[PDB]
Amino acid sequence: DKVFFSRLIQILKIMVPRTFCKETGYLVLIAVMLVSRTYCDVWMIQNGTLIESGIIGRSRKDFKRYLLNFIAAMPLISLVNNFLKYGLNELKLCFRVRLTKYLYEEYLQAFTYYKMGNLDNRIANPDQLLTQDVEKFCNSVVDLYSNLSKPFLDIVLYIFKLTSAIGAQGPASMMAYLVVSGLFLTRLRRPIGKMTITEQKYEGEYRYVNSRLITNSEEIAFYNGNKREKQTVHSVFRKLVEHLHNFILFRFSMGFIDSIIAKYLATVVGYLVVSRPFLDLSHPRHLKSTHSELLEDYYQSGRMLLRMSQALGRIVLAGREMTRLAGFTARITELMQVLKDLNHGKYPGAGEIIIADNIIKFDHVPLATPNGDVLIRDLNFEVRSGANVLICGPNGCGKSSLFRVLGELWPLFGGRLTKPERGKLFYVPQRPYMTLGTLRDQVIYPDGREDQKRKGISDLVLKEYLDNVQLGHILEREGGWDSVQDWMDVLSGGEKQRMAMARLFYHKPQFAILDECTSAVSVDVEGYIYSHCRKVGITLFTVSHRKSLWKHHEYYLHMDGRGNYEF
Amino acid sequence: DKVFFSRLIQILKIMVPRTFCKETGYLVLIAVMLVSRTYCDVWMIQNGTLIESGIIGRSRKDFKRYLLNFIAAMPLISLVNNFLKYGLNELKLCFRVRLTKYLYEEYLQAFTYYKMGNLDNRIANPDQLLTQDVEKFCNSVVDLYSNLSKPFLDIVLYIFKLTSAIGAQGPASMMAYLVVSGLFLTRLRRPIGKMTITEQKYEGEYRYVNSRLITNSEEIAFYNGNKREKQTVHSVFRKLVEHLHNFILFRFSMGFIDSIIAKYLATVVGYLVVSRPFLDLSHPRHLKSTHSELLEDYYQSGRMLLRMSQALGRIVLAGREMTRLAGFTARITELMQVLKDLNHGKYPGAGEIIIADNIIKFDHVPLATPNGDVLIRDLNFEVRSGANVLICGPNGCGKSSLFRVLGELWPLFGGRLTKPERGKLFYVPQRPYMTLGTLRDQVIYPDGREDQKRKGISDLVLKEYLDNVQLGHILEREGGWDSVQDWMDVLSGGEKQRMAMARLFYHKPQFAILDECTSAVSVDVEGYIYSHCRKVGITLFTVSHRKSLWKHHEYYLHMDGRGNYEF
Ligand SMILES: CC(C)CCC[C@@H](C)CCC[C@@H](C)CCC[C@@H](C)CC(=O)SCCNC(=O)CCNC(=O)[C@H](O)C(C)(C)COP(=O)(O)OP(=O)(O)OC[C@H]1O[C@@H](n2cnc3c(N)ncnc32)[C@@H](O)[C@H]1OP(=O)(O)O
Ligand SMILES: CC(C)CCC[C@@H](C)CCC[C@@H](C)CCC[C@@H](C)CC(=O)SCCNC(=O)CCNC(=O)[C@H](O)C(C)(C)COP(=O)(O)OP(=O)(O)OC[C@H]1O[C@@H](n2cnc3c(N)ncnc32)[C@@H](O)[C@H]1OP(=O)(O)O
Repeated sequence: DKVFFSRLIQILKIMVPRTFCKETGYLVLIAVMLVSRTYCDVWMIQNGTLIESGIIGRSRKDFKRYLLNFIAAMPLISLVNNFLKYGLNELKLCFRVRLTKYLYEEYLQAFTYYKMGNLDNRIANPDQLLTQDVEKFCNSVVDLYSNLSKPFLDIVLYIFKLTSAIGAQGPASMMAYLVVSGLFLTRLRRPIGKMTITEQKYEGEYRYVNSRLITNSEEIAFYNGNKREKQTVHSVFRKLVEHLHNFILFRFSMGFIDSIIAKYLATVVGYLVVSRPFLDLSHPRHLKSTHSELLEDYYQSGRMLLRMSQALGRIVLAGREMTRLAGFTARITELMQVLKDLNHGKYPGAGEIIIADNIIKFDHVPLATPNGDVLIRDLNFEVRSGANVLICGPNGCGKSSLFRVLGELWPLFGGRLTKPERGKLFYVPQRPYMTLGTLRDQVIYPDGREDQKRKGISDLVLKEYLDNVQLGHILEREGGWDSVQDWMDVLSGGEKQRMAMARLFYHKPQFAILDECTSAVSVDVEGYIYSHCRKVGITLFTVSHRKSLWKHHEYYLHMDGRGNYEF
Repeated sequence: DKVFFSRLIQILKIMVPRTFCKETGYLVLIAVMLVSRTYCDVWMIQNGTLIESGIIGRSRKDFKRYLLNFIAAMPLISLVNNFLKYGLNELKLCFRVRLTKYLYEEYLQAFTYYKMGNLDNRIANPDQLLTQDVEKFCNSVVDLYSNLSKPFLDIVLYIFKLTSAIGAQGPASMMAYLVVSGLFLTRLRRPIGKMTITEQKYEGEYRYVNSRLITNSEEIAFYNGNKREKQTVHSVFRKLVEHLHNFILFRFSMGFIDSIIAKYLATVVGYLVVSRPFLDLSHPRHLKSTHSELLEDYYQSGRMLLRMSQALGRIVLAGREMTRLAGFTARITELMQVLKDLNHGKYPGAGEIIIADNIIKFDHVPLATPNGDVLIRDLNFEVRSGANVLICGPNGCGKSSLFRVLGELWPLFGGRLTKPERGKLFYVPQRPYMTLGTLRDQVIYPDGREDQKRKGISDLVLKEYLDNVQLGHILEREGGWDSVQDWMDVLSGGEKQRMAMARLFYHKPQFAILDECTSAVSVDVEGYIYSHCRKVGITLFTVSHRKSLWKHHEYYLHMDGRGNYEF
């Protein structure tokens, strides 16, 4: 994985912006507590064998002297190991916040929550990539920082310490054995992941014959069915997935061999290397004039060799985890590339859109879907603020395609388009959109709260806007202007359309779409809404099947879904 | 959980039927290798400290004497340790097979795969209750057998051995400290699972505001959208789920306290109790007149106290796992009771069904849906073998209720019914049912090839049956009478209906239902099928919307869907 490091650097520069920040501060703090954690671990090794030497030296003075050193130093030892884990966890959180604040300026920039989900197919689940995969990526880049550099400082320190303690060949025949036996064991157990997938395949298709029996049992039951679908499930279970007995038999024999040359013969090698200074009376540098320092020197060397040996089991596992980290940075870099692709207008684009006021002419503009299939050839019409348009047709596949192009939600396949910008086009579907929040932020949704007051507005004006739609009892009944509850369930039917009309009245757009929305609204207040929009100047694009709504539309556009149209 | 043991006993008698079987044999073998594993663990404790005493006694004779004992005994130690794991795994598999061969005799008895699915509501997913929860239950009843009795034999053995080695108060002040400090730690860390759910709630609703943004982005993008839905997700993240920082701060302080009184102060207590025979120079029974055998006695007592202390951490965890085992035996006993309930008929039954030949009369019998509704007040008609019946109506909700009652798939809501038993009623839906297996078994499905010969039939006759349906080229195209690949994909169209008609011809039932099946079959083939059925005498209950198919039905039944019928 050569490009994995190159891709990981780009993400790292996002999560470590400058050289003076808390993330840089935590990185130094963890590195300081990684070094000081190894010293505390060695100090326990040296002090621990001095409590034990004083116990069996039968001196109460030596036992008290070295037990009190342990008691005095354990508040500091516990501080080091536990403030290192605090620094790791805080770095995981700081990394996640740094990435999220970068993956959400690109995501929610112009229309990218929409284009990346319902206009391209690069990412199947956008949501799972911005909340779930971001958390696991950050939890693995500092996990690899710790799990790789923690059992590496002591590897260097124990090799440096076991040398000049059991000789240079001491922690080298242990390295040779742990590596040679590790490679041989891994090669020997090759058919473990080979028959793990076979078990998973047999498990996966044992649930299939069960699910196929249930979601299809209607026909199996009329004619008897059982005793034939019973032997189908039985054969998949009794015959197919009972290699577990062959899998269990292999794991027993493999376990019998890997528990000898990696668990008991590894210690036999450990005894041999450590015992060289002791079973050699002509050893000048080390023990030659020692009486009970032989005891402390052995268990210091014996405990160091055990920690040096078991640090490889954690540096090997850390390298294995790097493959998972390589998988995560692939999806993050894929998501980052996709977000940067759509932010420039990529996923088409030949046509030009020029922002104009009260001009919506579609002069020589096709109606191609984002794939490219043109369904309307020669759209050419203009309407002005003051004349309504009724859209007619059997709603096949083109009714909900002119609006998407109109709102710039879909690409323009050539031609010149004039229309107001995003803030003036309004679309009201059959079920209106209710916002997660209070009752006040359902009338003023696309506007915020702080910038709502600067428009010279008041809650009384919000009430009278909401009163014009024949809805004044909900405000008092629900709990007030700041009552927070789910408005998709606590509201059902006409009141949603009434609140949508109230929002439209409050915002006062230039053009509005009423696609099969006014279906549970009284006809008198419907005419009132039409008159209000006409007198204030809210042009409406009415889509309806009711024949009585044909008196407030100066123009009329019809789509057949076959290729032609009349205006 | 008093009844949990009572329920677990009933399941155990299923998986341990008699006192002479493999499960009894494995249970004794595991118990034998559980006792002999503790002896091998103690023998390593005693032998291990004799290699170390020989090393630092600087005698090569003692090092070789006790290293060769370790080398000679390590094939047997590994054999004992890995034959226990083999016995556990084999018991897990033998338990799963014993339960499955009991949960599938009750499941596939008469219509219970069908009744439990869409006639009861006790189990929502019966599929993941006979393959997935059965495996995890058996994997936990013997995991509890090992994980509870393994760190209990050594608990008794180490207490018996540490006593008379460091005195009776030795492994009692350690029991007192571990139990008392364990309770204090658990009580102190009460607000860990209390704020774990708060994090999960905040995590779960951070994914909600993301998913609600995606599955609803169509209307959001038509407004300006962002800067209002951007601050909704931001507030759920930046404000709400940063209790992690308060969760991280608590875990640092809580960890700082539990790493002192349970990790470093536990050893300080361990030093104090073990050291009593040594610093007491007047200890008469123990090492009063000994050489430096205090070395071997200390580390034998020191290693035993560490294994005795750490055997409690596994007996505590074993008890915690019992709660999960209590959950599993609830679903297994719930499934077992539902299986036994339906085998007699429960979920109704007022009417009586008496088997007969060629008569399907419905004198004074309603067609009630097995819920609290009735769609036909009283059906009353009879047909004779040889007279086809056409069923009319726009198949709303009553057409697919006469057939279910006819096949005994639904209960009889009073009245007297005469009809042939399960093997003679036939129902062919719009898409026929194809069976996992060869091409031969798609013609003879509810029969087996083993019982296919007892009818005096041959593959030539099967081909002849396949010839009458105007479909004979598929046999030699797919690979013969043994082509295995699934037939819901290779066949797409009228071939499935042709094979269903071939199966109908082969089985020669008394009555058959042709509910909207013949929709991709040429009219000549329809006439041939009807003529062949009339000649042989297979009465047909035809459901069709074609007016031309009205000349070969002596009778005619009409379900208007209002509550009455026309026969
Ligand atoms: C500073 C400079 C001067 C020099 C700097 C140079 C440095 C940086 C070099 C850096 C090298 C690294 C970076 C290179 C890595 C490349 C490699 C990763 C790639 C592969 O392709 S490689 C694939 C498999 N590679 C394995 O590496 C798995 C095996 N990894 C294991 O870690 C063990 O195999 C296991 C833990 C499973 C062993 O089993 P454990 O029992 O679990 O550990 P152990 O058996 O090895 O112990 C050892 C022994 O110490 C002795 N000992 C203990 N206590 C004693 C006592 N009281 N008295 C006397 N002796 C004692 C024994 O008695 C015995 O102790 P026990 O542990 O058995 O009790
Ligand atoms: C046979 C008859 C005569 C009598 C039969 C009677 C029997 C059956 C009675 C049966 C009792 C049972 C059934 C009742 C259970 C009821 C209970 C479950 C209900 C609760 O409501 S209870 C809720 C929490 N209950 C805990 O129980 C958690 C804490 N459970 C732990 O298990 C550990 O706490 C942990 C694993 C965290 C170990 O803690 P750790 O600190 O991580 O290890 P450790 O330190 O404790 O080991 C101990 C020390 O031995 C000394 N020792 C070691 N090496 C030495 C050396 N070389 N020299 C000298 N001394 C040494 C130390 O120095 C040191 O070990 P080292 O740290 O030195 O290595």
